[PDB]
Amino acid sequence: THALLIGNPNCGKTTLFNALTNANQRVGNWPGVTVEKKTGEFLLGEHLIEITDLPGVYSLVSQDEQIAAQSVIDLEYDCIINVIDACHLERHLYLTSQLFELGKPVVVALNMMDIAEHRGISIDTEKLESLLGCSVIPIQAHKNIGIPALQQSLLHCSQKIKPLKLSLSVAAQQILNDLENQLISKGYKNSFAYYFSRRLAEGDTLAFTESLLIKLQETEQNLDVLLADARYQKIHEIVTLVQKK
Repeated sequence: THALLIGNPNCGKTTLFNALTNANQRVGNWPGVTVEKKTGEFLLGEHLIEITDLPGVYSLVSQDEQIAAQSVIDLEYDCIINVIDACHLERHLYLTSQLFELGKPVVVALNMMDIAEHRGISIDTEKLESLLGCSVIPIQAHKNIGIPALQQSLLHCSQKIKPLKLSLSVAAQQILNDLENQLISKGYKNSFAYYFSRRLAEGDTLAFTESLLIKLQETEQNLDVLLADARYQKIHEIVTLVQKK
């Protein structure tokens, strides 16, 4: 069973990678580019788990930032391990909310709990999980704390997640729902149409994609700005419920 590992840069993503895969890991190039790909695997009982590390990115919309953007559509994977840094929850969940729009299983690895605590940051894990609708597994990858539970949660990471409920203008919701339907008629599968619409809305470039993009500009609405805000408000609201100081 195949797990992509995703997060923002500098979140201990590599350390978690090392913690999970140990010496059973290797480096090559991503296909036809210079960026190095790291892959590895671990046994979890009789179960094999393969893991592909993605280069960190704030947002799915810069050669590295590009690889991650296309791998979550290009690759065949069964679930995502979204690594979050507890100390920068609000930023790090921007990516998370975007990932939930893939309709693929996600488990959150809530890393740096020790640094979080040292900085007087307290996170209600049960509440974050209740809000986000996926396992949220507190860890300290650098110290191997939490790894076994995150491993355990991998075996039961087969349910897909709901996009977060975002509040957009009626004008704006209208445009995203036209865009989604245009895509379905085109022949796209539902999961992908929902996801690909949001990316377009944000102004993602990655012949048919360039026609739609000018069409979104001609509505003179700045969808990108609007969608970023609605994503931000829901996320700010989740942070204010779960995190103090």
